[PDB]
Amino acid sequence: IVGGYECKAYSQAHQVSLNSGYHFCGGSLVNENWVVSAAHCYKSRVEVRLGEHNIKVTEGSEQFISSSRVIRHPNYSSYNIDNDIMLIKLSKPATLNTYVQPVALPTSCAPAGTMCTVSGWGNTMSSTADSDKLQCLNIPILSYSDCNDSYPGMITNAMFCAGYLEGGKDSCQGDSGGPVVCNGELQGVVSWGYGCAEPGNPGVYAKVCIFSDWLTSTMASY
Ligand SMILES: [Ca+2]
Repeated sequence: IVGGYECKAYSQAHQVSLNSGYHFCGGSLVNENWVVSAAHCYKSRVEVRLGEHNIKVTEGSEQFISSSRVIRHPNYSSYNIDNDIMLIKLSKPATLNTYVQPVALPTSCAPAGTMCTVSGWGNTMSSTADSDKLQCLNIPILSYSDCNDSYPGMITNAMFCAGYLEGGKDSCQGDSGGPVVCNGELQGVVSWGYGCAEPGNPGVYAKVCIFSDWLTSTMASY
């Protein structure tokens, strides 16, 4: 997260860290057994770390759970980073408490101009912002017109742009797979962008509201 602020600890209780000996991507707890992330973050096995604030300090709030299953969207395309969404089944259910709470799936697609929250432990590009401490950022959803104007012909139905065309504030590498929360629902998944916080290159996010049938179907009947 570039140009952000340190989240109030545990204010994003759904936020998880994907760990393979080190933090490499974010994700969102959706219920006790499943985590939503980005398909481009795929690894056959990962450790999910819940209840984190400072990922390099033991706080007493953490839960470290290994994955039992990692499911990439069936139409994920790495060429164009289309359908950049994945499901992670926890080997054991998470414990819901004051530190760990699921985030709701969206019951509608949020329109352009909606202010959202993005968070993560990715690069901050700043000497005073510690990427070790969960970072928060307020970002508005951009129109499809602005999004495609910025990345001509690269924006599919499965994506939406959010951020600032002026640059300066953005999600970045290491934030990938993390949440975009709007009005208390999970609207997006950190997915891609050209650089981080560069003028004219806003962040691109997987559009969660078009995947609700696949998500619930996968979580329920398997
Ligand atoms: Ca910690």
